[PDB]
Amino acid sequence: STAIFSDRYKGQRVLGKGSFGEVILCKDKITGQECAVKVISKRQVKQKTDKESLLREVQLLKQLDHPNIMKLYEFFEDKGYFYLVGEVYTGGELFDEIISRKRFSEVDAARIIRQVLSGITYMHKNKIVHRDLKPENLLLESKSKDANIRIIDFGLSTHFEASKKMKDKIGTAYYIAPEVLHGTYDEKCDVWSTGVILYILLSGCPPFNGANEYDILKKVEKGKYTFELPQWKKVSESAKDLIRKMLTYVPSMRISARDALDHEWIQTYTKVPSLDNAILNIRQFQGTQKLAQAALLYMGSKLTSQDETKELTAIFHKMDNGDGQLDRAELIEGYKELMRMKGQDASMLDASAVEHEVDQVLDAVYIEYSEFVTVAMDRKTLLSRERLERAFRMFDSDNSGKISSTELATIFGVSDVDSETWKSVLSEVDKNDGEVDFDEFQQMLLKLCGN
Ligand SMILES: CC(C)(C)n1nc(Nc2cccc(Cl)c2)c2c(N)ncnc21
Ligand SMILES: [Ca+2]
Repeated sequence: STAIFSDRYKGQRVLGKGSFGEVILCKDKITGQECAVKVISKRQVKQKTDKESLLREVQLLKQLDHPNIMKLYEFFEDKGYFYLVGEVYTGGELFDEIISRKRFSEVDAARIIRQVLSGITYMHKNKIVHRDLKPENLLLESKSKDANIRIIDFGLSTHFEASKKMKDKIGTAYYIAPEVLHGTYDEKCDVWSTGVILYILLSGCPPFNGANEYDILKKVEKGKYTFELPQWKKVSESAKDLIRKMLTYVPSMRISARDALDHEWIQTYTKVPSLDNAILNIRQFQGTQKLAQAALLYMGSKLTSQDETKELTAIFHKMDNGDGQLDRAELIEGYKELMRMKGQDASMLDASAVEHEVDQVLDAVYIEYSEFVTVAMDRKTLLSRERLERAFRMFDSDNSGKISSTELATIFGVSDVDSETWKSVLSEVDKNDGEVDFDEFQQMLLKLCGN
């Protein structure tokens, strides 16, 4: 490949973490067009196919166009990374918008799922399967009332191997089709996933639920679920009929994405009481998923920070007369060497991004390099520490300031943290019971990652 990513685009801001890599807000250096770029590290992510298979799917994906599918513009590849450049959406995740509004009904759910099914139907006609369809992959085009839903990451699971790390697997077991767990699957796995999303939109509870990942997967694999919750009494029988056809265990007997669009419930509710119990259960579910995710990313960032702190200190030690002071030019070289040894960071695309990152640290801090490391490494974790407190405060819906032991079991259950391990961890931080405040919860996570 004779085309460089950094020569055409410049990083502006980090948008978040997606499947297989970080998503950066970028801008074309000539035309000024803003774009979302997913950076996939070749070291941290294995390819399921060859280079020729990936290049041909990317070429197809670039020519495809549907209003409920993300637009892919470009694709780049250097020695250690893949860069998927496409359209940026600012409306956020679909479930984050549902928890904000006070009224939600079957007319809203039908309008949501019709968009999702139009996108899936279109992508299935072009022989492209998602496999990992879940609410996080449903983004809203803009912060508007009539904001369309854009499905992201279509086709990536065919070419990139799924992560085994829980910080990347969180919230996926609820939506995965049984045939995907056993290896023989086709496009019908995306109808199952949509069916699960539809079940959560109308009730606020996953149909296959459990206290941990393996318990959820056991339920999925058995394939049995009920409509025995009181909230289903308020919902129509045609909605229940569609879910039954979408959550049909044998994929050949399961409804297609196309035939799901012609279903009576779609055509009737896109041409009625508000589900108030569903909104309260989606709000609770979203808060729980986001706090467990923030806890895992907080522990990861603390481990990444400890490794990078000690590695950067050794680089500045070898570069030092002995007094412990270094110049701006030396600090940039030592910082650039940290990326050459531990891979390029998603936030810093080129040498200019590193030069400005050192300038931002030196604004706060011949300068003491031990002081520079402390500040520079706290800026790498800033997003993970603040997101944890924000996620703890959002989860604490009644603003009591604490979370019960029952909520800790549910949070640590979704994080796959062993019950006996976290129960032993709270006794060391708080000896004398039943609940923890944010400081104690943060102290528990610090002890769970060797601190
Ligand atoms: C994960 C977040 C929500 C940050 N995200 N993911 C996004 N998905 C994405 C981006 C680039 C390439 C590819 Cl293959 C997917 C995405 C997007 N488009 N706009 C805005 N936020 C996006
Ligand atoms: Ca509380």
